[PDB]
Amino acid sequence: KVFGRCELAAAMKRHGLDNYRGYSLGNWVCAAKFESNFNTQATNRNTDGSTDYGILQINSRWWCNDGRTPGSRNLCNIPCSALLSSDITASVNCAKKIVSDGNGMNAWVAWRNRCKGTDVQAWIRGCRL
Ligand SMILES: [Cl-]
Ligand SMILES: [Cl-]
Ligand SMILES: [Cl-]
Ligand SMILES: [Cl-]
Ligand code: NA
Ligand SMILES: [Ru+3]
Ligand SMILES: [Ru+3]
Repeated sequence: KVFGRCELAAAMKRHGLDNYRGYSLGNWVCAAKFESNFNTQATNRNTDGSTDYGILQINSRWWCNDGRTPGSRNLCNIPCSALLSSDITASVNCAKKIVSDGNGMNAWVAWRNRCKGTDVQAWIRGCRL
């Protein structure tokens, strides 16, 4: 599923991401924009052989099981394919664990490079939230 911007903002809010760990909703929408272009089916291979999955590009090295990332963990206790669903529940629940890990949203390199320190409220501007 390719979400609309405001559609994704509303889903993320309903699932408790608004201000989770202090990160306003615009931060999460901005991260999703640059990680996946709002496409739940996005997958991308990393140089280390792991793969990133879903609207927040969650990495099989630590967070989900894809059966093909040697020596990895599955700290969200989910198959990576569950992160590709039209229903964002699994991605949100796993993102909550990731952002609590110590480095906040810096875990998402694209958030640090493209969202951090910008006017992230623009990503929810106009949305009926
Ligand atoms: Cl915001
Ligand atoms: Cl594996
Ligand atoms: Cl699995
Ligand atoms: Cl933080
Ligand atoms: Na894994
Ligand atoms: Ru839902
Ligand atoms: Ru850690």
